[PDB]
Amino acid sequence: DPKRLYCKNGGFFLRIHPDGRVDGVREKSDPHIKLQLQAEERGVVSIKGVCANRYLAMKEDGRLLASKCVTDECFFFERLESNNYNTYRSRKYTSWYVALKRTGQYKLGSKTGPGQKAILFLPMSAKS
Repeated sequence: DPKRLYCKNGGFFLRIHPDGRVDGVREKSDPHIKLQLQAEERGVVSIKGVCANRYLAMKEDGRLLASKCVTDECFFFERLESNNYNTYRSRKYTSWYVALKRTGQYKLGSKTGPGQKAILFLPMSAKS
């Protein structure tokens, strides 16, 4: 059920703090990297931090944060690209993707686009 989102750009797992803060971590042991990907509509998902009990949201300024409740900003188009990596594109801000920098900090949505390694993720099983 619970997955971990491994980013190709540095090998960071997307982390959601109980705080609402979003970042990346390389440690498989981190309790805040276990995510629940729920289908809404065919090919649309919401991303929940199991432990944080919050939903990933993208703001109109490209910020990444985690919300206590589900809003129009918590829906993403989940796509299996040619390379077998998944991309998560904001349903509201249709040009922006969830992305992580090779630093472990998230990348502003407004700076993302196709061809970038930052937007590539590999959903893995949460069995460390």
